[PDB]
Amino acid sequence: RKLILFIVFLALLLDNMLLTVVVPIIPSYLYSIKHNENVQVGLLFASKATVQLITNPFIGLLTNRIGYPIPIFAGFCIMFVSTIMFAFSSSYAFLLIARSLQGIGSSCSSVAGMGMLASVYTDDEERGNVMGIALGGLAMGVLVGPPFGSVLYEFVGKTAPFLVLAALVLLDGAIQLFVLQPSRVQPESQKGTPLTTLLKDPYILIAAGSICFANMGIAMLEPALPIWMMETMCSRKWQLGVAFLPASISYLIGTNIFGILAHKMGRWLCALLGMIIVGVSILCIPFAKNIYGLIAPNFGVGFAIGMVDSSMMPIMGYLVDLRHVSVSGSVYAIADVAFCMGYAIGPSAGGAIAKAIGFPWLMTIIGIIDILFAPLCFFLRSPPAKE
Ligand SMILES: COC(=O)[C@H]1[C@H]2C[C@@H]3c4[nH]c5cc(OC)ccc5c4CCN3C[C@H]2C[C@@H](OC(=O)c2cc(OC)c(OC)c(OC)c2)[C@@H]1OC
Repeated sequence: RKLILFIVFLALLLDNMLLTVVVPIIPSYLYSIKHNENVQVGLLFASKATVQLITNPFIGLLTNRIGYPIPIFAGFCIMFVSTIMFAFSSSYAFLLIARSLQGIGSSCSSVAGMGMLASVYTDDEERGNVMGIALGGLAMGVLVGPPFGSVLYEFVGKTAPFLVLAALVLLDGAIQLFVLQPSRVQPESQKGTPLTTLLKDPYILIAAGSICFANMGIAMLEPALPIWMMETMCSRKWQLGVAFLPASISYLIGTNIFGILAHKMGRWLCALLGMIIVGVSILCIPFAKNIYGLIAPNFGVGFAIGMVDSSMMPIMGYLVDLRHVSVSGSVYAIADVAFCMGYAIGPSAGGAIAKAIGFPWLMTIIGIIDILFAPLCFFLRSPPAKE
């Protein structure tokens, strides 16, 4: 069980690291190779999220039939294929294919690893701690990703970060042989309430929408910032990923503080404050004209997003416990749908908005939306039960 937890933690870490390594590399690479680009990069970045969203229903149907280890190993293989294609491709179509494949492997590994964790551990006190440790590998991967890719892209070329990540994925796949023996076919049983029934509830809609908008505020920022940083003639040496580093660190700091402070303060008020701070900070991003000017707004963005998430995940758990037949994975299913929809709508519309009216107005619109959604958290002050 320790090895399974480590395997799932490392799988999520490598998935998010591969998702975030391309942020400083590909936009600058496609920007340089040219010398409508915004829309192309937006579609390239949103393809992974939309493919993962589409694939999610068809992975549960596979785990319900052949168990967890086979889709886990298939996810690892797809991750290695995507990593190699990222490493060696130099064309837009191949990069799009590599991004799309990452969605299939990410869905496979996330759904099957989380199910395996939620089913192996029988004691709910142990299961909660285990799933907290494993799900924390996503934010650690997001933190590690950008600076590593930026430094290796500046100093030892574009292929090196992806080759190193491919080696890590190979090591994880070799660990799978020692631990799981993916040839094992296992049964599975379905419990709880179907997701489509939960999404019909307006309160779960409020919480999921808050999370979706809070994370879309940076889903749009991921492909657009490395192109807007060309206004400062910014180099890649300790700059293109270190620009995103403060948000990654502040997310961890804010989650650590407010996962404790929210229960005392109130999760609805905590989420409302987080939404307001997110809006204000992404409004304050465009006015910076130096790399040192992005430290405060990115820190605010990460801190407030961590505040919103720490306030909203227990809120969703409490809501599904009150209103429907809850299971250990319902909160993760709702949050994953919210994240996928946010990261799919973000870049796709952000590219068009940036082309039409520019990046500062894109950030202004997103900040206004994130501020205006905050008052809807008042409906979560005391939600009633249903017959
Ligand atoms: C698509 O998403 C991700 O890439 C992950 C991150 C999303 C977002 C983010 N992206 C960035 C990209 C950057 O590029 C340079 C820089 C900074 C950021 C930040 C800072 C803010 N934030 C950090 C990451 C959050 C992660 O999600 C969880 O940690 C999580 C935890 C849970 O429980 C503890 C869950 O279960 C309820 C759960 O359910 C889905 C998810 C999420 O994985 C699903």
